Amino acid sequence: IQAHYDVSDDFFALFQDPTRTYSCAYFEPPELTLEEAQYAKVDLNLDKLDLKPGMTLLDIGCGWGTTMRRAVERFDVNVIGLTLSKNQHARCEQVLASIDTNRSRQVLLQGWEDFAEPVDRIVSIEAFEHFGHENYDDFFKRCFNIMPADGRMTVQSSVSYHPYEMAARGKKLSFETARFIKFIVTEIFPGGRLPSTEMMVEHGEKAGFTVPEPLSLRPHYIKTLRIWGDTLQSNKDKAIEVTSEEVYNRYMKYLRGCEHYFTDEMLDCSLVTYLKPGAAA
Ligand SMILES: O=Cc1ccc2cccc(O)c2n1
Ligand SMILES: [Cl-]
Ligand SMILES: [Cl-]
Ligand SMILES: [Cl-]
Repeated sequence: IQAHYDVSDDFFALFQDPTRTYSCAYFEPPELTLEEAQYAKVDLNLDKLDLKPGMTLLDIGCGWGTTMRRAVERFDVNVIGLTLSKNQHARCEQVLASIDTNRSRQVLLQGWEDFAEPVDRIVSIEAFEHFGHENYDDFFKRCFNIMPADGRMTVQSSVSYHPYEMAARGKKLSFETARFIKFIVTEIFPGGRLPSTEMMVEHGEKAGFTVPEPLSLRPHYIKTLRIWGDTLQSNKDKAIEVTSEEVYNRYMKYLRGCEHYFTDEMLDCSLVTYLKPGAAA
């Protein structure tokens, strides 16, 4: 049933930047191109992890390998990537083999559940919404236990508010936003579940992590979703013939919809840092 919502990588290519990054860009400075801003977002994440030469970085949901490659090139670190996409696995192996380094580069076709190797630092960019509510305790325990005393993790995730907080903005918008979230979790990311920032923070604390004030990327996702929407819209004919009018309509609704609800502050995007007790000052 969810398989009906499986879409070819070719489609995403028609609205994403050349890196094919499927997550919030970081427009600092404001007038970066989408491509440059996707690199700036990778740097935002990596710059919080206190990476030193010879450390191993684990990337949970390593995508097309852009984060891992930047990490090797900027920080001279070993990398391990986890992905569930064969196509992403293939791309990543070739991206990493392409790098002129002596550092260990490994990509694994598996989830974090199956990963139990010591690593120094963890990065996870918009993979966490594709886990499940009941999995969050196990995820933070795993991350805590596989890292040394000075371990750090960043998790970037799209975020909803608890029904109670949404009701604070009036019942009309709340029920309306609840149904749009349902649509995303059914047809865009089937079986997904949007966490709250509060959940991301408190599950981290329960596992023993120090969690500073999460960074909001709301304004950067608005700009990202606007460019994605405009780009998909300009490639409508091309997009339709690669999939269907059904799929184009679905994704235009997704992109225009998120832009709207991010603007109305019924959705957020959180970059949460998790510091182990022995993390550097
Ligand atoms: O060969 C096709 C292909 C597949 C994945 C990609 C990811 C990022 C950039 C690219 O050009 C890609 N090209
Ligand atoms: Cl899909
Ligand atoms: Cl994709
Ligand atoms: Cl464990």
